[PDB]
Amino acid sequence: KTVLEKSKAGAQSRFDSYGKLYDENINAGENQAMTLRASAAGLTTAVQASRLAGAAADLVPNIFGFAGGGSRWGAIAEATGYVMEFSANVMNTEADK
Amino acid sequence: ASRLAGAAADLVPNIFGFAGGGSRWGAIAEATGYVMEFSANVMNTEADKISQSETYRRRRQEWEIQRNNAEAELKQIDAQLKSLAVRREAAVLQKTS
Repeated sequence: KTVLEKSKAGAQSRFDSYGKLYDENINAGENQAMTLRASAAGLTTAVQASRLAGAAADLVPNIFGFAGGGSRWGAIAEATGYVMEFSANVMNTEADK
Repeated sequence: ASRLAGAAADLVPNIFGFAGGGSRWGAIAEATGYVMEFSANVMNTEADKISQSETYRRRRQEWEIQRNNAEAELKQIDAQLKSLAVRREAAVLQKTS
C-alpha cells in the first residue's frame, strides 16, 4: 500500500509539474523577448516609412507628366519593384511571428 | 556610438536653423529613421538574449521534471524493498511453522 502511495507521489509530481507548465503559454524570457520582436517589428515599420519617403524623394511621382521624359516603364517599374521588396520583407517578419 | 557619430557628422544638428535650407522634413526624417534602425537591431540583440536564456530555462525545466521522475521512482523502489523484506519475514515464519 505505501508502495503504491510512493508511486502515486511520483505521478502527482509529474502531473502537477506540468500543470505549472500547462495553462501558461509564455515564460518571462519568452514574453520579454517576443515583445522585443514586436517592438522591433514596429521599428521596421518606421524604417519602411522612411525608406519609402526617401525613394519617392529620389523619384517624384508620378507618370512623369512633369519630370522631363516620357512615361517611364523603367523608372516606375523600379518604384513598383522597390515597393515589392519592402513589402516582401515586412510580410516575412509577420510570417516569422 | 561610432555609426551615430558618423551620421551626425554627415548631418549637423539641428532643425537646420544654420545649415543652409529650411527645416528639413526629408533630412531630419532621415536622422530619425537611422536612429530607428540602429535602435531596432540593438533591441533585436537583447531579444536574442531573452530567447537564449528562455531556451535555457525551458531545458532546465526538462531536467527538473526528469530527475524528479527518477527520484519518485527510487523511493518507490525502496518501498518495494521493505515489502519484499516483509514477505521474506513471512516466508521465514513459514519455515519455522
